[PDB]
Amino acid sequence: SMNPPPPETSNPNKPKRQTNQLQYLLRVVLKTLWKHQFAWPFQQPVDAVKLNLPDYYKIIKTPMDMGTIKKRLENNYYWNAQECIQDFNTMFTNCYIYNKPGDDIVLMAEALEKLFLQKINELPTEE
Ligand SMILES: CCn1c2c(c(=O)[nH]c1=O)[C@H]1C(=C(C)N2)C(=O)OCc2ccccc2OCCCOc2ccccc21
Repeated sequence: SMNPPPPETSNPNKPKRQTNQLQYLLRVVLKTLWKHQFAWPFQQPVDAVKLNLPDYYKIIKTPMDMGTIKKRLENNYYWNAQECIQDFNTMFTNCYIYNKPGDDIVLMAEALEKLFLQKINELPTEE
């Protein structure tokens, strides 16, 4: 298949913690983006077969998507908020690497990223 195995959403050897910040990342940040009208291209791994993107995984070697992030949060996979924030940033960075400025998918990502950053601005201090 053109598609690689998707990123793991569990791993018994991965170290993990729960924190108030990770809780906010699920309850606020992920939920807000997940329900947005532009979420759908980002709700699951990029499917190069369905989407006719035979070059996608020649270019994008660190794939990430919000379906994976959602499951990682639900599974308490992360050690800290930074790991989760990094996954969101990988997703956006991949979109801007693969697609051209001004493309519809880029306009969608930019709207989601603006909202992401508005929610991150209110991330509680860890306690
Ligand atoms: C986030 C991953 N992604 C992605 C896309 C893309 O172009 N670049 C990406 O990085 C595709 C895409 C997804 C899910 N995802 C998608 O549903 O296409 C549909 C499609 C399937 C079969 C043939 C041609 C098709 O559409 C032609 C228009 C150009 O495609 C667009 C346009 C707007 C939004 C998304 C996309």
